[PDB]
Amino acid sequence: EEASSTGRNFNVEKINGEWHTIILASDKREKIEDNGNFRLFLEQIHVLENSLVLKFHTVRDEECSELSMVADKTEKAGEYSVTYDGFNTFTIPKTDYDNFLMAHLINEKDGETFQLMGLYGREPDLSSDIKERFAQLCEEHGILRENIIDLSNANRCLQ
Repeated sequence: EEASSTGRNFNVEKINGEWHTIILASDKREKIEDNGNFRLFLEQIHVLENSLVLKFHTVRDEECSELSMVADKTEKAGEYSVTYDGFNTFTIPKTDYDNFLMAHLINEKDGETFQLMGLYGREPDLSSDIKERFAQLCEEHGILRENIIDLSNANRCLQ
């Protein structure tokens, strides 16, 4: 089963649990490159009534640091907002709950705006068919293919 958070059949409770960052993409590549504030490895999603708790790890020189975020429902359906390196709003254009989840985020940091697309998997990797579907979605949002970073084999953190 597939659905979008903005759609009518979304079941947010179903995205609860462990996840992994598979691919990140942004129209501002630096944001997702080494040490970029958005090169975040998602590990867990806790579903609350009007919010989402996102648990990540950031990587700086083969060393992880746990980072938490609280995403609150905005006034738009299936949309969440969180303050982090600016003002962020995101939706989940597509997920099948038990395998992949695609998130689309828009960040505003007084002045400039940038888009981020994220592909997450219940397992540390996803099929090529899914990664391609994600790639096509990135393109529809104006994100160049060369700005899509596959972090599947990013065996980060193990100094």
